[PDB]
Amino acid sequence: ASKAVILAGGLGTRLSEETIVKPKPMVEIGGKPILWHIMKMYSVHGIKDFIICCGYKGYVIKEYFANYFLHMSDVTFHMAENRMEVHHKRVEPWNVTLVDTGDSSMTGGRLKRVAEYVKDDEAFLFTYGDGVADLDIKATIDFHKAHGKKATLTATFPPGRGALDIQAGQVRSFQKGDGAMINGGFFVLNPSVIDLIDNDATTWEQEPLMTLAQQGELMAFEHPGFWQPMDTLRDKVYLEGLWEKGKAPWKTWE
Amino acid sequence: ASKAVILAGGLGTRLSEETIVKPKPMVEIGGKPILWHIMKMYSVHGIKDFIICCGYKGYVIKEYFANYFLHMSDVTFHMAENRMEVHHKRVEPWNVTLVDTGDSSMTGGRLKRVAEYVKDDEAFLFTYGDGVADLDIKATIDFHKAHGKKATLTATFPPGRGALDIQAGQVRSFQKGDGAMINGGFFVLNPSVIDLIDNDATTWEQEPLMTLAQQGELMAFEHPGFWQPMDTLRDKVYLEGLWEKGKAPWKTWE
Amino acid sequence: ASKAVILAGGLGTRLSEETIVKPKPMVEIGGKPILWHIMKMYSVHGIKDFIICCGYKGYVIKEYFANYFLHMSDVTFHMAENRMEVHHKRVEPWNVTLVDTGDSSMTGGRLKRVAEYVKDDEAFLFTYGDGVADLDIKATIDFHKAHGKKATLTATFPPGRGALDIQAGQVRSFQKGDGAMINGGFFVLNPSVIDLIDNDATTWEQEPLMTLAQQGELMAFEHPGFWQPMDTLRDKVYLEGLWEKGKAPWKTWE
Amino acid sequence: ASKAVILAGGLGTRLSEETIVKPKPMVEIGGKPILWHIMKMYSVHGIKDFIICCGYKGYVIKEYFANYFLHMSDVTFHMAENRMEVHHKRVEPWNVTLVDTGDSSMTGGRLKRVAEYVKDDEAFLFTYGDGVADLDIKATIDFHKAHGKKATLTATFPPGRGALDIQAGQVRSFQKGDGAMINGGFFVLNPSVIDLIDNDATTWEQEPLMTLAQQGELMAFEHPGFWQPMDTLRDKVYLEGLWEKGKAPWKTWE
Amino acid sequence: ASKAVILAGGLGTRLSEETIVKPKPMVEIGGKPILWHIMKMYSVHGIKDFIICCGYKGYVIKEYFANYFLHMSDVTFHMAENRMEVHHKRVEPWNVTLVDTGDSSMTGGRLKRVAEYVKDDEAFLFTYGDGVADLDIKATIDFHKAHGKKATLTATFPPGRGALDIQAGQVRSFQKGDGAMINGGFFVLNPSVIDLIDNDATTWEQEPLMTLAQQGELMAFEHPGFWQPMDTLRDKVYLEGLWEKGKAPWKTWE
Amino acid sequence: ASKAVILAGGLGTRLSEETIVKPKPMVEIGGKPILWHIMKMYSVHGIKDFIICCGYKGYVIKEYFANYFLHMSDVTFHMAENRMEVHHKRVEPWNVTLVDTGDSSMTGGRLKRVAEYVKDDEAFLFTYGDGVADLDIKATIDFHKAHGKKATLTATFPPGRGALDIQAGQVRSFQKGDGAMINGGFFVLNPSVIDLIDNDATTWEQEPLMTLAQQGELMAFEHPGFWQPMDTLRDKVYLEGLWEKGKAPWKTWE
Ligand SMILES: Nc1ccn([C@@H]2O[C@H](COP(=O)(O)OP(=O)(O)OP(=O)(O)O)[C@@H](O)[C@H]2O)c(=O)n1
Ligand SMILES: Nc1ccn([C@@H]2O[C@H](COP(=O)(O)OP(=O)(O)OP(=O)(O)O)[C@@H](O)[C@H]2O)c(=O)n1
Ligand SMILES: Nc1ccn([C@@H]2O[C@H](COP(=O)(O)OP(=O)(O)OP(=O)(O)O)[C@@H](O)[C@H]2O)c(=O)n1
Ligand SMILES: Nc1ccn([C@@H]2O[C@H](COP(=O)(O)OP(=O)(O)OP(=O)(O)O)[C@@H](O)[C@H]2O)c(=O)n1
Ligand SMILES: Nc1ccn([C@@H]2O[C@H](COP(=O)(O)OP(=O)(O)OP(=O)(O)O)[C@@H](O)[C@H]2O)c(=O)n1
Ligand SMILES: Nc1ccn([C@@H]2O[C@H](COP(=O)(O)OP(=O)(O)OP(=O)(O)O)[C@@H](O)[C@H]2O)c(=O)n1
Ligand SMILES: [Mg+2]
Ligand SMILES: [Mg+2]
Ligand SMILES: [Mg+2]
Ligand SMILES: [Mg+2]
Ligand SMILES: [Mg+2]
Ligand SMILES: [Mg+2]
Ligand SMILES: [Mg+2]
Ligand SMILES: [Mg+2]
Ligand SMILES: [Mg+2]
Ligand SMILES: [Mg+2]
Ligand SMILES: [Mg+2]
Ligand SMILES: [Mg+2]
Ligand code: NI
Ligand code: NI
Ligand code: NI
Ligand code: NI
Ligand code: NI
Ligand code: NI
Repeated sequence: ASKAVILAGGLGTRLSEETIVKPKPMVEIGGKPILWHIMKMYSVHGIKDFIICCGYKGYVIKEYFANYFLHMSDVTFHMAENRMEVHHKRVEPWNVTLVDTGDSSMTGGRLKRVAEYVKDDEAFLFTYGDGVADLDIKATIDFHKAHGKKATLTATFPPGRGALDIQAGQVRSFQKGDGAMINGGFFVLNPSVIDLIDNDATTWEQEPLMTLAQQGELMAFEHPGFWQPMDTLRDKVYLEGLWEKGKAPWKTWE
Repeated sequence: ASKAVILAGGLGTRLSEETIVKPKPMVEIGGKPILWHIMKMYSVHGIKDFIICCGYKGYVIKEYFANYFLHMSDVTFHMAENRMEVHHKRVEPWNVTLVDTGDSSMTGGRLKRVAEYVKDDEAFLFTYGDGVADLDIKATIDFHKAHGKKATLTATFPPGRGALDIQAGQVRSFQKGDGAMINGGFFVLNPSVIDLIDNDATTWEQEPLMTLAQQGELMAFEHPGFWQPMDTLRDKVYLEGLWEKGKAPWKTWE
Repeated sequence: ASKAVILAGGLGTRLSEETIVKPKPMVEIGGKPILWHIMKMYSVHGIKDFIICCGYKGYVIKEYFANYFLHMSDVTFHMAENRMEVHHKRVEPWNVTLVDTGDSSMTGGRLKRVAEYVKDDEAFLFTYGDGVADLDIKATIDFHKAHGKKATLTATFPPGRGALDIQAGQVRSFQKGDGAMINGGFFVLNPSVIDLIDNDATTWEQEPLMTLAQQGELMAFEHPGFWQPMDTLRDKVYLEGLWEKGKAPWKTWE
Repeated sequence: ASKAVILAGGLGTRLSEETIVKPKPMVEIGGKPILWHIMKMYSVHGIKDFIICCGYKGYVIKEYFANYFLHMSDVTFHMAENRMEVHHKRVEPWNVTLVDTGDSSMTGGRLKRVAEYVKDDEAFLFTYGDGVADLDIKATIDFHKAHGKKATLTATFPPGRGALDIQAGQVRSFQKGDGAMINGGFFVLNPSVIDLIDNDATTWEQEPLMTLAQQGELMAFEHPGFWQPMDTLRDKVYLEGLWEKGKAPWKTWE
Repeated sequence: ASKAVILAGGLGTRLSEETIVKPKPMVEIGGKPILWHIMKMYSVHGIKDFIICCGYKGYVIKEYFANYFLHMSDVTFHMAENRMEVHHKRVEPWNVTLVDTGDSSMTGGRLKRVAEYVKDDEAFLFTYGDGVADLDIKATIDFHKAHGKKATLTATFPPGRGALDIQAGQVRSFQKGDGAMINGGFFVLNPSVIDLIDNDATTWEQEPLMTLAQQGELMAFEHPGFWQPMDTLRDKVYLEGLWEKGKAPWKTWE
Repeated sequence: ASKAVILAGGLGTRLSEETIVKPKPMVEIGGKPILWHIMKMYSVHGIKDFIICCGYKGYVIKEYFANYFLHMSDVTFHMAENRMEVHHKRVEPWNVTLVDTGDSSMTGGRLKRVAEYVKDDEAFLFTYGDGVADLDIKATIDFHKAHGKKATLTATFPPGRGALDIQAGQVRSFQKGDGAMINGGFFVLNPSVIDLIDNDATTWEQEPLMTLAQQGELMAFEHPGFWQPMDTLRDKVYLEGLWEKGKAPWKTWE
């Protein structure tokens, strides 16, 4: 397991403020697209080979990687001599495959698209281009191993927009408790699982996932820590804010 | 206890699509402002005396009640004789006090504004102009009674945008469980509680509420049923959809 | 035949610039809602009894008629004595029934709604709240009479956004010619036709109309003259422009 | 001199944020339309008779005055008995004439419209529905008297978005100085001046005013104090802010 | 005749939803800018030399062609070695000249701009960057030949937003008939025609075209088939829809 | 003195119409970003070395310089041979350093960022990426020299949205007069001045500048001529208009 599949084909409707100009994962935190953070999460854990399921506004990502250095460092232009000098040429020990998974495909359909990429894989990683966390991807991987089932997902606690501490009908305090976790993406999967995807129209979180669960083939890796998606403006700002203040839990690297 | 205090002073930022023209509670479900539904929830339970904390775009509510019949029935105009004939003149055994609680006041500040209205009250009811439920307001009231503490709130389950069934690290199914409830408004309160509100700038959900909890003065009425707020467009549509289909749980009346 | 049924329940999507605040027919030309013009077209022809199928933003119309005089004349307020003095109290020998035909109903469904209003009618008139013309409604009526069939529609020439004069493959000039007319609304109808409407979901221009045609029950009254709808901004402006310049063909009255 | 003519027919383009729903002068400060403040400025000085040149979105003003009390006080509805009880019925010793000065008229054209209203007047007052000040309207009036010329305007200092203190090429400090005033509206005028307005298309600030100046018929009343217009959002907020903080210089009354 | 001149300088006002970020012809169908489709229509017919009259947002097109391969295929980045590997490098046997025809120029003015490009041409092709069709460009060309006149245009049937079948005042059915065609662009022209263009301000569809017609120099090539422009959102969606479903008549190639 | 520091990190709030897609200085006049004009102003005066304080949407500038030639000339693509041929390869004898001065930094903070760039400088130039003028930068430079103080700023006359000619209370005419100038940017400065900037949060126009003035270290270079910023749409259009008409005072070059 060394490859990570990342969804980046959505419309970003709930974040049009930005998405009208680019694909929601191309949206930044700390001047860096969220996708990059996520990929930084992987790398930190050994995953340096990615596949990106592009769709709505893909060229944006294409261009991103196509001019990464620029995107990444200061620069000087010696125009008189038509010369470009990037101050910092930082290298990423990555491999990036950008795939047009279709304009109208769903999560399943898209994933199903990039099979060949991970077919012979012992296993591969799959997640959303909208969530960051201080997740221990490795750990997840070994867990998916330990258990041997086709799929592993990361269960997380959600962010709450009025969670309580109630004991004996008495509110003890204003703070999820126990059977209160959700699917935060970060899947560990079996190529074999693609068989579940019927077509482009497939919403991975429907049959595929449901069936797997029903199939006793669905495991949940519990993450108590930091996890946060970005679906709205407030989502951004918050993350933006965390980052400014040197408080980006998800920031597991140098 | 016979009076209900309803907040209607917010900006409705997350629903500007509608709020640019009116106050978020003036937004409708089934052609009726959500406030009306809520008031319909009360009435159904015996509360026919209300106080409305107006603020952002208050005149809208003013006008609403000022021309209710019209708002409510078909009508014929015999213009030649400058005559207006409302088909249906439906009467509400209500009493409505619309109060300008200030343009910049918070939840606490606003409530604090309308004290005089409920000062001599054994107790009064307080909620948000954004949530509907099949709530048994009466029951809550007797519970607040039974317990005698200054405040009662309704604990509810939230609506989830990926809740799981996990047993022994195995995802059993995709569905809150136990210590998974939230504050859904619908408060039963002690006039005495206003003492907690410092000023217009008070966010009721801060000191007042927190202190009450900390004070061992905060009770929680558990509601397992139907509860839904409206903060966004999707929120509306859903509620709109429920309503069309003759599926408005909150609809506890004729 | 003395009653006119006018649709006013649409969303006005293509004219949101205005429709976000009111129902598209409440949009004005010469400071007067387009509906009014249309009703002015009828009156001019003897129709002074109307039924309005309200839906999206109906209260706007309600209010319109409810405060017509105001809407229509200058005014003085002697506030010190809380007195309102409308300069001009112009009377319309009309009768206006405003009916909530539902938020989600279609053209058929809506019409079907207001049956009772025109059931015993020899015949009634039906049109859209979006089109004006120098139409000779009377003439249409007698024609619908002459022919005796259940329905009459007004065939018109459309407005063109690059119509040519081509003879022997040669463009003679830049100017519809012959089998080039459209349905411009302005229907003359048989109560009996409602039987064709299946439900609220009915789009009158589908089965009802089609079936009538197919049924050899559909007649077309040909209008060569002035006809113009308002679906967009440009539509408005144009009409606005026509009006300024004392050039509103549709203006068939004093 | 006892009548004041106030322009309220503009499009409010630079404040669409609000103007899409109402005429810019109907925009509020302290929950009160700016027009009201202005009229409050007059009253404070003895002017209790006004004429309002309506145009873009006039009905809004119509309605405003038509339901002033409501607009102005809290209220209770005894719906069961279809009764409305306004807490505070505050009376204004005013007289208000709302005049449709046309949708497309300019400043001159509009004013020219309401002649009859001030023809026999010794003199009348004329200003914009966008500016507030601690202006001493009386003083202006006596000045216009003292001088006897046809027109008086109020010269004011503008609000600056980087004004300096420069002496001998040295910036002494960051703060208008001397021949640095502008026209802030608040005109004192001679009915006779209308003769200058050619038509609806007249922009008062063009021939009329220019000619008057050129004619040696234009006087300037100098106001050093507080003066502020509202053309943008920031304009509002500022004024809003001033008001909150009990800092509304223009507030010359009880 | 081997060169095609394509207009791409408009503002795209009626499609701002997209045009705010790019020039309307850069808008896509099937992930490909509409311009590309059009050019694909030409190529299919032998035209592989184009001139593009850029204006509003030209750089977008510049960039498009500048990174076509990328725009066109999947890709892999071996960042560690700063390497870019486009999966598919598809070659177009084209030649593309992108010309800034000015920000404010009209159709005539723009065309007039690119004379030199087609001066010595026997003849050249000229059309809009907004329309697709299953047009037989060749055929048109030979027709323009056959006839020898300076200009040929393609006459087409328009798309109708309520076209009827009326015989003897009876609506036979709901479906243009005969002298019902329009100018759908796709012009075949004589360099000589540029002489008609007076300046940048020229709207080709005014004097130039009119004069040609009047001059007995204007021929019309009749196209009964598929023709569709894109001026609005709905226009897109439709085309988008056609394309999905493997139904893009205009798609005359591999 | 040979280096110019130009701010380009703002949000461009008052010009979102354009700024939603790019940084306000990337906005064009005559198809060229305003920054370019400004840099053209410098060059004209001998300044061909620049530093750009990027922030909000910096990549836009990066890309601008990265593909300048393209941005600047017509071009031909010989796609069949994947060849790009820029018609005009115009060289600028410049040097351009693009620096990410931070997303949230202020004017001071940003400048403070690029110290190293001008530390050993006798002196350097500093201005805004929003203003053009027919300024004699050289002259300013020699003046800053002549005087020897740490800072020089350009005092200018502002553009007025109703400036008068008042003598003896009489308005002579409608036209700033004397102690009526403002800070128009175009600073000449002493590296030493950076010591005044406390951090990224510094608004240069606060302590730094104020202190300098207070310090008797602030000189003002008086510019009577043409000066114009671009903060709004109207600002653009005007400048756009000036440019069309061959009337761009600021245009001091070939
Ligand atoms: N058809 C779809 C739907 C989603 N995604 C991806 O799945 C992730 C999560 O989607 P989510 O943010 O919840 O929805 P969006 O499509 O991104 O936008 P919206 O706010 O409209 O739901 C994102 O990386 C999105 O790009 C995708 O590639 N294809
Ligand atoms: N200062 C405030 C804040 C809120 N409310 C009321 O409190 C309820 C819940 O507020 P909520 O919907 O969560 O926030 P809003 O202010 O309504 O709008 P936004 O989306 O911007 O949060 C609503 O009845 C709102 O009118 C209020 O009267 N005054
Ligand atoms: N469900 C519907 C659809 C239309 N209409 C009415 O039918 C007429 C013509 O509709 P049209 O203007 O073509 O569509 P709209 O609904 O008005 O708006 P849109 O631009 O989104 O098509 C209008 O009087 C509209 O109010 C209606 O009452 N109910
Ligand atoms: N044709 C016009 C123009 C202006 N006014 C009035 O003149 C005043 C000042 O106009 P101003 O605010 O400067 O312009 P607006 O028309 O209001 O809007 P915009 O921002 O588009 O300039 C306002 O009371 C406006 O209502 C008017 O009645 N008729
Ligand atoms: N001054 C103009 C006008 C139009 N066109 C081009 O002519 C074609 C047809 O124009 P049309 O779509 O009808 O108008 P647009 O300018 O594109 O936009 P709008 O909706 O505002 O009319 C398009 O390729 C447009 O780019 C152009 O180059 N220059
Ligand atoms: N934090 C800031 C503020 C301003 N600037 C730059 O300072 C100049 C002048 O700023 P101004 O136009 O007045 O404000 P903006 O930030 O550009 O936008 P807004 O309209 O929101 O004020 C511009 O070159 C802007 O890019 C900057 O780099 N950083
Ligand atoms: Mg989604
Ligand atoms: Mg998401
Ligand atoms: Mg809130
Ligand atoms: Mg809420
Ligand atoms: Mg419709
Ligand atoms: Mg229509
Ligand atoms: Mg104006
Ligand atoms: Mg103004
Ligand atoms: Mg056009
Ligand atoms: Mg077009
Ligand atoms: Mg700024
Ligand atoms: Mg500025
Ligand atoms: Ni270098
Ligand atoms: Ni009656
Ligand atoms: Ni009177
Ligand atoms: Ni009472
Ligand atoms: Ni490779
Ligand atoms: Ni070449």
